[PDB]
Amino acid sequence: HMLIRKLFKFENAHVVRNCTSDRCKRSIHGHSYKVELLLKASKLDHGQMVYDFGLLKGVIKDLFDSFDHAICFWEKDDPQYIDACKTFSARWISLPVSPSAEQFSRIFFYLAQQVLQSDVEVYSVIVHETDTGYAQSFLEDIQNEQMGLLNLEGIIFSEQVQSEWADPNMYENLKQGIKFHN
Amino acid sequence: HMLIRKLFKFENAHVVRNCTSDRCKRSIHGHSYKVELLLKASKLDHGQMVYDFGLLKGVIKDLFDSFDHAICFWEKDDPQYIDACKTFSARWISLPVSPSAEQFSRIFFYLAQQVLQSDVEVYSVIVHETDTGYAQSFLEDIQNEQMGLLNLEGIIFSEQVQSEWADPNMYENLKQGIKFHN
Amino acid sequence: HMLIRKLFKFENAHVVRKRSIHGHSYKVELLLKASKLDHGQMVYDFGLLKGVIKDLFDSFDHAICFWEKDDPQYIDACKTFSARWISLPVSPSAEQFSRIFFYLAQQVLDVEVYSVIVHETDTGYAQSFLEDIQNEQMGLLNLEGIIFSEQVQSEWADPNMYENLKQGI
Amino acid sequence: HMLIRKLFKFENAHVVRKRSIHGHSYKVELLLKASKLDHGQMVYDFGLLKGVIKDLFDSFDHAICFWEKDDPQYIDACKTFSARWISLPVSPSAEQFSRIFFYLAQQVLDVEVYSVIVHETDTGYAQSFLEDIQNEQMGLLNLEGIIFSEQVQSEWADPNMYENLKQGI
Amino acid sequence: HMLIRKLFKFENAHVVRNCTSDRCKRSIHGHSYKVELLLKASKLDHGQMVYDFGLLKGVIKDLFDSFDHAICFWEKDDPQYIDACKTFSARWISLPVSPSAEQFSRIFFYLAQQVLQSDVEVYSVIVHETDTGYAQSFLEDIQNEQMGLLNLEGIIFSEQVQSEWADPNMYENLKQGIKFHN
Amino acid sequence: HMLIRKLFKFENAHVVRKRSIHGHSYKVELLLKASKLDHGQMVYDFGLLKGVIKDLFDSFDHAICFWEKDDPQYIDACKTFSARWISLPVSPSAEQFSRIFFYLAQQVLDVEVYSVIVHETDTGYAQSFLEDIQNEQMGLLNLEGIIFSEQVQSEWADPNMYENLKQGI
Amino acid sequence: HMLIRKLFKFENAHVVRNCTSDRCKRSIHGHSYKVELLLKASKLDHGQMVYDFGLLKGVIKDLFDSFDHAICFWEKDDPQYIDACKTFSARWISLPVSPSAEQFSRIFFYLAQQVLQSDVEVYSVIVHETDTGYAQSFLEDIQNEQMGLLNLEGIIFSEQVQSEWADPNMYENLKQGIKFHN
Amino acid sequence: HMLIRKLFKFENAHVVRKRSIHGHSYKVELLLKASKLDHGQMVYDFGLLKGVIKDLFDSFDHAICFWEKDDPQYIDACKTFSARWISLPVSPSAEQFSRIFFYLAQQVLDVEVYSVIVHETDTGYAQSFLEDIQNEQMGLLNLEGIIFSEQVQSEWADPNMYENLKQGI
Ligand SMILES: [Zn+2]
Ligand SMILES: [Zn+2]
Ligand SMILES: [Zn+2]
Ligand SMILES: [Zn+2]
Ligand SMILES: [Zn+2]
Ligand SMILES: [Zn+2]
Ligand SMILES: [Zn+2]
Ligand SMILES: [Zn+2]
Ligand SMILES: [Zn+2]
Ligand SMILES: [Zn+2]
Ligand SMILES: [Zn+2]
Ligand SMILES: [Zn+2]
Ligand SMILES: [Zn+2]
Ligand SMILES: [Zn+2]
Ligand SMILES: [Zn+2]
Ligand SMILES: [Zn+2]
Repeated sequence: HMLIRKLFKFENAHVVRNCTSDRCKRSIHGHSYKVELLLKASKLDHGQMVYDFGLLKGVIKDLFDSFDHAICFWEKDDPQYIDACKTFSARWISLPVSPSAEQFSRIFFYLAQQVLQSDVEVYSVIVHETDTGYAQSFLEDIQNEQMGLLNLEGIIFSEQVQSEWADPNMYENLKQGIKFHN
Repeated sequence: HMLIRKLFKFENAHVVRNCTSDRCKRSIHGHSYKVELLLKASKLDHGQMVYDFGLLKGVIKDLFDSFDHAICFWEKDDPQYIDACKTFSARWISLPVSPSAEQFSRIFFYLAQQVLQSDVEVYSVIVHETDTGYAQSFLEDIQNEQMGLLNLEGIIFSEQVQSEWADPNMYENLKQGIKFHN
Repeated sequence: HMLIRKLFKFENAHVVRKRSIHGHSYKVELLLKASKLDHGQMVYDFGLLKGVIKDLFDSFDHAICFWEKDDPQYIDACKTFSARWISLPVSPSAEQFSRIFFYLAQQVLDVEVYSVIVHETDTGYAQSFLEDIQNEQMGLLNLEGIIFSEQVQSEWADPNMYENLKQGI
Repeated sequence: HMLIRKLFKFENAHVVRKRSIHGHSYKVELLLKASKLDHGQMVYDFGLLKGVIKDLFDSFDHAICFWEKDDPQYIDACKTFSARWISLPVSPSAEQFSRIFFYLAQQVLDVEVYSVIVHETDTGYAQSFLEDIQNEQMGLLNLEGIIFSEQVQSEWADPNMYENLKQGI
Repeated sequence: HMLIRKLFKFENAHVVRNCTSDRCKRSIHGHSYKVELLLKASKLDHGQMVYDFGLLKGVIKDLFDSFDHAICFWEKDDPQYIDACKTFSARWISLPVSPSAEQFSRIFFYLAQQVLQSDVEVYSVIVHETDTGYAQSFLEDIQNEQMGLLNLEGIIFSEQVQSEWADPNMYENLKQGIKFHN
Repeated sequence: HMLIRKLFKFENAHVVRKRSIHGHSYKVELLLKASKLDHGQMVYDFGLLKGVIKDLFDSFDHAICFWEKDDPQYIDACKTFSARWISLPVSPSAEQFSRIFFYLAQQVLDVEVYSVIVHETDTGYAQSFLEDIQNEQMGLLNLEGIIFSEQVQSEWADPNMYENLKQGI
Repeated sequence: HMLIRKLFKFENAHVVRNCTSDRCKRSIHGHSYKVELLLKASKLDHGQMVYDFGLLKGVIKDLFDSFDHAICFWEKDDPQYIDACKTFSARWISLPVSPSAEQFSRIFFYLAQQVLQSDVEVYSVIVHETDTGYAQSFLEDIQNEQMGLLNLEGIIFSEQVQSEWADPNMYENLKQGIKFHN
Repeated sequence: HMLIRKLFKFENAHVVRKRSIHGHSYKVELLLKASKLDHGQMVYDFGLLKGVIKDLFDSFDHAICFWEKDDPQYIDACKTFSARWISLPVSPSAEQFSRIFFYLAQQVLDVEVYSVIVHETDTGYAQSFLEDIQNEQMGLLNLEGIIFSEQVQSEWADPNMYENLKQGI
């Protein structure tokens, strides 16, 4: 259709857990991330325009900034680690997948894809991970269950992450059918 | 065919009007824009060559520089706003669409497409909007009526915008059939 | 003798009395000198002190700017235009932005403001030092002659934080 | 009066007491002055002396950093979190990174350390000089108050090389 | 096949002649040019490897550097201009097309295409013209007679341009069948 | 002690007596010092004063440049070549461009010209200061020894504005 | 599938041998190289995730860093040269092809392709050679016998190159079937 | 007080006594000061004086470099390796490249060499000044202790031009 790119950035720490392999150690990854959101629009109606100081980018930015100065962990990580995570940072995000630049590109696609119910369609997300590389998601990657199924209830944002939202009920509104931009 | 890119830039303020949604506020957007004009040429005859200090780029640059240190508003905006716009800036442009980076890429495509009647064909326009992203138009986007139909009489340039043209009758010449480069 | 640079951007419209209207992307370098590194004057993102400084600096972003001493019936047309406006005690330019941003950051703050660089699109920059702030020939800066709008003040973390700053608190 | 710049990167998490957690890409410029260019003080990649300096500097990479004087039960949560940790004698920031990296490089080394620039993502930098290292107001730096973890020390070419440095050898 | 890009640069002045249109003026264009040579190789034999301090890139560089600190004019320009060109610069190149960034990309393609007789194939040339844009040639553009047919005898290099060649008979060797890299 | 940089580009051909012909993209940094910021000396795009400066600077763009003291029968061949020419009182180079652009901007203008940097393609730059303008060893600069062509003068906003500048007005 | 790029760099010297052509001289090439590894992943399981301070990138980095501050020569070079190579640098690599940016892109593809036996697939390698250009390998280039067949036993790493590996038996493990990440 | 920068690149291998072998892309900034701008000392591309300087600087490109005082039987292996070699009177590094390139450019040349910056890949740079050239502690530089090879000397515009420089001519 018509290609739109929108640029976001965030600063993050996240956990990669290990194998039971004897050489595989657990690691944490604080990096700078850059995010290209790639949209295709068949229609530039006002309700799905994306621009600063408007509502719809306001929600996408608020979800995307949730990962900024937050830590991300897997749901199925060991609960001693997860409890040390929540002590570590009051900004924490619980993910249904192990956090990576790879899965961030799937997660940010899905979050933007869910927000765009309010034509305008998420085409792709590229997440650049510092100077070491990028991951690019497409639509097939989102519905890939071998990659790990993404539902809105599988991403759990912290209270303090919700504390900085413009609307505190933003994410719960999209868990229901509640249509965003009248 | 053969790909030509030509680079333009302009500095602009424009209006995005709001919904009747209770949270949707009106916003103004002063930014730096960069413009990639993408041409395909089957023939490098002199009359549709594009180069500095020649006539045909002279007209495309003059139309493109119309948006520089100008304000852009929608035709169907509220007339108190539109009259405040014309008081605000003697460089003003009235648009048949709400101004955005998205619609600039359609508008600049169409303006360049209309100028190239004087082979050489506008392929695409990319408008980069400061560091926050870009919109890319193709030919399907121009004739999309859901995006908003573009005619030459729907873009109204200010007197003071016309004041800086190399030819004051440039735009009126293209409203008629008047063929540009003999 | 610690040099700290902190980096800001904003996207602004403003006026100069042809009278001319200026929509540009801006970049700010805020240059600080430090000799304590005590926590109350620390500049870092998700704490408090840079939160004041970034709120005052992002106040200029998607707002228009005008002179006080511009003609009144264009000042209404400035603030009919959108509810993000800042009234300025000098005529807004990138030269005057570098003085104003220096003055705002200095009033917030042993961290002192050494210099402010404001880049205006690709056409260059202005760099204020402290001596530029102390000219009445460049236009004297006090706090109350900068007036932010009601909806500029809406976006701030504390909406009262400018009105605090003009008092002791 | 030879200026040498050597360039380093690292990817770090750290803490500041809202208390806030900071994951950033960092860049280091290490600025040296030289007047001998004798081989034992030479800084070059696959030899020895920059091998000490890069090992100490890459120690900060995919590790977390915390204060000594942070609360103990969050310090356990800092080092439950991963086995790459560094205990620091000041509260970690990019300002304090520029002092610490200066101090580590100076202790390694006629090459002396002139300045260290540490860039924190795209939000700017801090630049230490020697006078910044000699403030107790900024937090006094000795070698033993920096504690690297057991697995930070694992990655080094000699794992003993810090414990050598605190002695004469 | 396998994509190879090789980067060249040159500094040039050239003539664009005008119409008999009353507003169309003659112009000269001194610019910095950057050149991407795009090769596809099915075979990395030694004789058509391209690398510094080898023979085959040596010839391609020598032809490409012919345009550096040279002036380019059209063959069919007015002979008073052409004679003023040869007085102006002892480095001059006579071209069978009007010189432009557009035609440079065709000319450099053709020159590299002719040199690669000595598998390895010119895919494309991109000529970037200062900060104002680029032209990209493909193989269809070379054999386009509407763009202007390119033969080796239609490009005439100056004596002083030939003076800087590693081999003075390089270009005459390729006018014959003389195979380059034994 | 306000530093202002304004940025310009131009695309030029010129001559040096092998005699050699030079077609390059150029970038100009114009460095100004300011202590008034009064409106008549203000440098900004769509007003007036930078309109003089950019017209004189864009005069060099898609024009050829030659020495006065070049041989006459190549000077005709210089201005047979195109009607955009500038006669120069020194032999044109990027070194002499930085002096000439300094001199033109100084004659236009409390803003004074501090320095001019002219970058010649990717091969480097020349940076004039005021002391470079005051050498007869570098070639003395007066206004009338720079001669713009008839069609260089055609493109200007006022075509008379150079001939104004040589007088008081 | 899903595109992953991972960035590597190395600093290298290598030999290009000559023809029996009278003008073809032997040359050595010390350069800075930048390496884009392009992966396609159908599955982000832990065992073929690529990330710093994990095992699988650890091996790919260790093989890639083998070329850093090493010299590369052809197996079929003259043995006086090869023996002068091994005297010259205790970090040396013997290659079954003549070393170039072109063949590095094939070699690095193949090495990464062999390491990914432990879904995740090497798509492409781009090797940028200083500021002068790049070579891009795809899968067809690897199995091209006209380009020169790549087997693990044809790349011989020096003892001192092996000395810096995290595992000294890494390369021998992949010569056997020994599966890497349990 | 004219600053001129001219920019050069070269792609080099060299040795340091693990003994380590170094293949890097290099960038050179040559910084000059000027007060005459007379034509015989002019630095510009397709004339003569930069032709000497670029030939001497491109001599380092796709050549190996070694110490004089390296062991002989590795010096044969250095110049068995290719016929582009340069014998150096100091051990080659980017620090010593900045001194050598300074010394070569100074000997060629009122233009004097102010400084030379040599950047070694992405790991940083060394910047020589004149005082660095006048240390015997850094290794004294004379012209004859730099020996270019027979085929390095082959590529030059005059192959004799170094052997001219060591004499008066
Ligand atoms: Zn594992
Ligand atoms: Zn990581
Ligand atoms: Zn709305
Ligand atoms: Zn905006
Ligand atoms: Zn005025
Ligand atoms: Zn403006
Ligand atoms: Zn606090
Ligand atoms: Zn932070
Ligand atoms: Zn014409
Ligand atoms: Zn041009
Ligand atoms: Zn001469
Ligand atoms: Zn030149
Ligand atoms: Zn050969
Ligand atoms: Zn090479
Ligand atoms: Zn040693
Ligand atoms: Zn090295």
